[PDB]
Formats: sequence, C-alpha cells, structure tokens
Amino acid sequence: ENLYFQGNMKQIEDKIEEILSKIYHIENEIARIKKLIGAIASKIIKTANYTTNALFLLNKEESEIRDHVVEHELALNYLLAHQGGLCNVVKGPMCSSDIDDFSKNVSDMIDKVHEEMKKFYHE
Amino acid sequence: HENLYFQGNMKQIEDKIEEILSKIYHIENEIARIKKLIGAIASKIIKTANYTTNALFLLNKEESEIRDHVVEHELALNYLLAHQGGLCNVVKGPMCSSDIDDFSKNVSDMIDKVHEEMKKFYHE
Amino acid sequence: ENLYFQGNMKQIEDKIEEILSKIYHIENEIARIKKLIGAIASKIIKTANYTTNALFLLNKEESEIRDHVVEHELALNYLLAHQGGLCNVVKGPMCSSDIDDFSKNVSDMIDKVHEEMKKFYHE
Repeated sequence: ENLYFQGNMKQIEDKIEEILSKIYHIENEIARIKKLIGAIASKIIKTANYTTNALFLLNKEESEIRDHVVEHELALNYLLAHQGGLCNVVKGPMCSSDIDDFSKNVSDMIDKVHEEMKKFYHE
Repeated sequence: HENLYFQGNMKQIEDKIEEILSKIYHIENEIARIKKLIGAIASKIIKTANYTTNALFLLNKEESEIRDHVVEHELALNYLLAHQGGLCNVVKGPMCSSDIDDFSKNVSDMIDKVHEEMKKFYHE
Repeated sequence: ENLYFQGNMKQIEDKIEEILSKIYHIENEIARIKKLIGAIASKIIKTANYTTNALFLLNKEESEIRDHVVEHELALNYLLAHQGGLCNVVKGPMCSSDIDDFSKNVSDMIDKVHEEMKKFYHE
C-alpha cells in the first residue's frame, strides 16, 4: 500500500517541526547570550572607569603628600643640624633612604586602562 | 522505476534530517559551554573588583591618616620655624605653601560605585 | 497522485534548504560570540594587570611615606618635649593616633587578583 508514502512523509514532516522548534530555542538563547555579553562589557567599562578615577586621586594626593614630607625632612634636618641631622638623630638602616616618586608610572597605568577601554568602542 | 525514485529521494531527505539533528546536537553543546564560560567570566569580574576595591579602601584610609599627621607636622614645623618666617620662608619653592588635597570622600564614592555595579550582577 | 507526492517532496526539500541556511547563520554567529568572549577575557586580564601594577606602586610608596612620617613624629616630639610633645602643642583627639600600615593587606589583595587571573589560562 502507498499508505507507506503517506506515513513516512508524515514522520518526516513531524521531525522537521521538531527541528524548527529546536532551532527556535537556540535562536532565542543566542539573543539572550548577546545581550548578557554586552551587559558584561558595560560593567567592565564602568568598573574600570571608577577604579581608575580612584587610582588617579590616590596618586595625585600621594605625590602632594610626598612633596610636603620631603620638605619636612629638609626642615627637620635643619633643626637637627648640630646633632648630625635625622640621619644621626633618629638613625635607621633605612633612615636617609629616599622616597620613591611613582606618580608618572601610576599615571602610565591609568593611561593603559583608558586605552583598553577605548577598544571596547570598536570590538 | 517510480517506486525507487520515491524511495531514494525519501532516503536522501531522511539522511539529511539526521545530519541536521546531529548538527543541532553540537550547537546545543557549544551553547551550553558558552553559557558556562560567561558565568565564569562574570565570577572573575566580581572577585577581581572585590579585591581591587578592598585595596583601594585600605590605601585611602591610610592615605587620609598620613595626611592628618603631615598636617600636624607642617603646623609644628611652622610653629618651630616661626622666627624665620615659618616653614614657608625657610624651605622655599613655588608650591611650598600648597594645601594638601583630601580626596578620601571622593575615593570612597568611587568604592561605592564599584560595589553598586557588582550588586547588579546578582540580578541578571 | 504522482504530482501530489512529488509536490510535497519538493516542499520538504525547500524547508531543508531553509533549515540548513538558518543553521549556518547560527554557526557563524556562534563563532562571532566565541571571538567576542575571548577578546573580553583578554581585556579583563590586561586591565587587571595595569590596575594591580598601579596598586603595587601606590602601596610601596605609601609604606615609605609612612615610615618617614613616623620618624618625623619622633623628631617633632623630641623637639617639642620641653613643651609637652605633639600631643600638647597641637592637642587633638587623633593627634597622637597611630598610623595604620596596610601594606601587607594591600599586597594580599594584589596576590588575590594575580591568582584570579592566572586561572584564565586554564579556561
């Protein structure tokens, strides 16, 4: 009986309808995945922005603090001139040891974060 | 003649439906691994933001305390050097008298904002 | 009749060319999603590295400044001893207050970021 050609065509049609619904599920999930990835990108940018602003202000203040401390060291050595300066009065294996100024290096890091986030606006 | 022409084409259709089904299987597997991989990235963002903001909080608090003491020191040094025109006149420079910015509340504000962004990962 | 079976067979095959097309569209999209994800991972790593390099420097210099400020307090207390020390001459509820040293605590947070990022090289 050609009733076979009816039924096997039916199963094929049935199976196509399953395939299309599974493609439907996949498609909607891809739209969901793309959305979440953009939301994640957005959070990375916003977070990097806040963090680098915090870094900027810590760094500006650190350097101003350092200037004043180095000035204070000069003036305290002056007042301790006859005692051999702080180097002799307060004496430590790292007493005279100079104070690093990493403000430009930290600035350079801030610039590198800013440069990375510029790249989001193309990716 | 025709009985086999129906058959072979029905076989070609069926077998192509098996290719599609397996192709779908592999797509589903990649989709699952993608969602997992996104999940782990989100996780690392939160943990790294958490660690970084903790460091910022501590640098900030200490920087403020240090500032407080440098302020006292300048005062004491201005007092001690008073009969020489204060600190200002003795250890000169175009920026000797310069006030020291206090950015502690502005940094704290930046910490707040990161914490707020991370809160939002718990809603998606 | 023949024309019916054949005409439906055509409709099947037409759906198949439509399915295979949508699938290839999906596959191309999955590959643009994978590339996007890896670019994002790399931005996270670079960004974290620059930020922690900035934290490391700020921390190092903050710790040096602190050692110097502490010395200076001893020096100013020695100088103003014939007048009650710093606790009397500027007199505040946080004048003699000990300055916290969080350099190990900050180094710990830097370690923790480096460990989180080392993990990207496994996924």
